[PDB]
Amino acid sequence: GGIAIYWGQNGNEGTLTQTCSTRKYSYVNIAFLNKFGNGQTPQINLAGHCNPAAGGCTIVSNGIRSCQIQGIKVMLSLGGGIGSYTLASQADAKNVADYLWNNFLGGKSSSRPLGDAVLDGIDFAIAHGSTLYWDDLARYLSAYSKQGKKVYLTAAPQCPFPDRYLGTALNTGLFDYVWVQFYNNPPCQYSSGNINNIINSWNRWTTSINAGKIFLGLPAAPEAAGSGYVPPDVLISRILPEIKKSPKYGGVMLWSKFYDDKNGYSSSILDSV
Ligand SMILES: CC(=O)N[C@@H]1[C@@H](O)[C@H](O[C@@H]2O[C@H](CO)[C@@H](O[C@@H]3O[C@H](CO)[C@@H](O[C@@H]4O[C@H](CO)[C@@H](O)[C@H](O)[C@H]4NC(C)=O)[C@H](O)[C@H]3NC(C)=O)[C@H](O)[C@H]2NC(C)=O)[C@@H](CO)O[C@H]1O
Repeated sequence: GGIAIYWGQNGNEGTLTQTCSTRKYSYVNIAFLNKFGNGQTPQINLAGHCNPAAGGCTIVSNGIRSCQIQGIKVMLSLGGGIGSYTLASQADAKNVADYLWNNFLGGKSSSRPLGDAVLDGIDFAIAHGSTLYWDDLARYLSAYSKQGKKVYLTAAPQCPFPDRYLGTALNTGLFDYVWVQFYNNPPCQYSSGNINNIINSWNRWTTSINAGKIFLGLPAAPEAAGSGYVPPDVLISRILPEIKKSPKYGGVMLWSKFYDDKNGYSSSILDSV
């Protein structure tokens, strides 16, 4: 399979162009659009990379196009660990979908946060807030694909199945790629010497929801998460040999680019994914 990487939450992790030119990632999720819904003005946060206000982040279009020409699919990640992002109603879902279309997809806007580049899709990283209307948002976004260009739909649900926020949305069967987060969740993550919980969790995710492919989400380094880190050798010799048996196996997802560099994770596991 391939590796999906999250980019954008640390200005020292390099440009999007450099990130994709490493030839180690097949998918890149731009994190994050952490503010929207309930009447709020949508706002993107790319840490120290750029300031979105006044088109300060429109330069990212160069990276987006550079990645795409390399066959890499780039999605705008909604949510994240921090943010007042939410959906107050089904109408709110429609408004946000149209916003995303005109500002990040095939629509039109005089203030597209990341430039004129057309992202490949939208990533759902909803970890808190509203538990409703996310399935509506998925449906509305998906409906836009009928205009000519496919709007990819991906999701980063917590490993505890089913996911409290993305369960209904994933039940629609509209998602192409689902990278489950097997960390920051003791019941379904790796523990020194024990891979039972993560494997048992993987079996539940691959034998339920209907999506294109399912990925194994992990922290790129011990510092990347509070818990759940899996040493490269363990992943390679114990975990990958098992999860890769599933026909739905898509590969591995990593948080994040910054921590991948400091730990050299993808460089160690790439070929085994
Ligand atoms: C898919 C998913 O849900 N992923 C989870 C991760 O989100 C989570 O990692 C933590 O994510 C939050 C954002 O959600 C991130 O917060 C960011 O922190 C940086 C560093 O302090 C801030 O960057 C600074 O921004 C200011 C302006 O706002 C700049 O002036 C300054 O230069 C920036 N500094 C740097 C170093 O660039 C961001 O502003 C802030 N983002 C937001 C939206 O507020 C945390 O840092 C992430 N923590 C880690 C360890 O990466 C992860 C945690 O394990 O869990 C995933 O599931």
